[PDB]
Amino acid sequence: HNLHITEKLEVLAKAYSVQGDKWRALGYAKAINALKSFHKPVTSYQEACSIPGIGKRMAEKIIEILESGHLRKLDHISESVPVLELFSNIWGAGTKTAQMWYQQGFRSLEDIRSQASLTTQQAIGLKHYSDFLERMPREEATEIEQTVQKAAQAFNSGLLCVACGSYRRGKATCGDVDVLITHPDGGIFSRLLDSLRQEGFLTDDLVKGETKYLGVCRLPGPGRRHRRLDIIVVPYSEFACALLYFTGSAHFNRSMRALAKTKGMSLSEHALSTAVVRNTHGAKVGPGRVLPTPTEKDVFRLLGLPYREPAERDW
DNA sequence: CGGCTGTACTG
DNA sequence: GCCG
DNA sequence: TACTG
DNA sequence: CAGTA
Ligand SMILES: Nc1ncnc2c1ncn2[C@H]1C[C@H](O)[C@@H](COP(=O)(O)CP(=O)(O)OP(=O)(O)O)O1
Ligand SMILES: [Cl-]
Ligand SMILES: [Mg+2]
Ligand SMILES: [Mn+2]
Ligand code: NA
Ligand code: NA
Repeated sequence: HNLHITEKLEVLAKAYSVQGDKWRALGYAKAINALKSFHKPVTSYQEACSIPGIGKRMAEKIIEILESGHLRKLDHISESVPVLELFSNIWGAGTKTAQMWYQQGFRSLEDIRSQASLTTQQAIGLKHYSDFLERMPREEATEIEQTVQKAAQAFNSGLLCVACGSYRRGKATCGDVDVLITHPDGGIFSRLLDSLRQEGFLTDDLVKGETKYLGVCRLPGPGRRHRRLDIIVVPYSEFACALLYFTGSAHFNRSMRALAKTKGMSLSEHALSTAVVRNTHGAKVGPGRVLPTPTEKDVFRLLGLPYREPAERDW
């Protein structure tokens, strides 16, 4: 962690991101990670250009920060940016929505609350604005997972319940709880949610689909905060690909999916497929065929990769 | 030049 | 923004 | 119980 | 969270 040139660069990345330049923001993201994991502080332009993810433009910015301790770009960042960031931290509102609100003269959450027309998701996002920005301690994630497990167990179906996401990767704090539920390959979802809602445990629903639920829960007692809860239900046949997907991290999933693509394969939460047919844009023409993947290890093996424990997937 | 993951949900 |  | 899928 | 040992 030997490079606080990244603190200035992170400012630019978020600015680009909220203003909608997604790929330039991606470029900075990668450059920032590269510098974060570099063993030593970077003193050199040729040393800088040695790092994958750091090109001439990035290198020029490294040299400028070393020379002046400042970044000329940061000073010229649009004054709309802090407001765009405030708005896009509302769950359900992204860059397009934040920009529209800003164009329309909104400047604070008070403005949004009184004059803005919110979708149902954004209204819930706004009501829990601060809570959605907080991470919980690992132990509280445990209690939430166990609450879902007990509800699932009570149906005496074949339900298996596993906590994924950052929890399964062993993190000390969690932004939400991501729970995977599997049923024998042979309405279960809706009954379960009804159980959790009857207990007073589920307090708001953001998304309810056939495959995924995203919502808000709160444990009993004083000093409790509303916490985000994601639940996915998949057939047992898809277990390993679903566990791999939901375990992440997002960056890890993207790298592994990118590798699969170079191999003429495709990886999603449903399956690993081979002999996939893609056009000149890398867009899928035809689906190829599904490879058997009984465990996570099989996916790595079929990709020609060494296994990584969830702890080693946090990227 | 042009990709940078691949899916689900909403209205 | 970077890189193939 | 400690771990996998 | 059911199964494995
Ligand atoms: N953009 C993306 N592309 C592909 N896969 C993605 C993804 N975003 C999330 N995922 C997958 C992996 C996450 O670990 C998992 C949960 O996504 P998440 O939004 O809960 C982030 P997590 O890794 O759990 O950390 P935390 O902040 O919640 O504590 O879903
Ligand atoms: Cl997916
Ligand atoms: Mg999570
Ligand atoms: Mn989540
Ligand atoms: Na480089
Ligand atoms: Na948002």
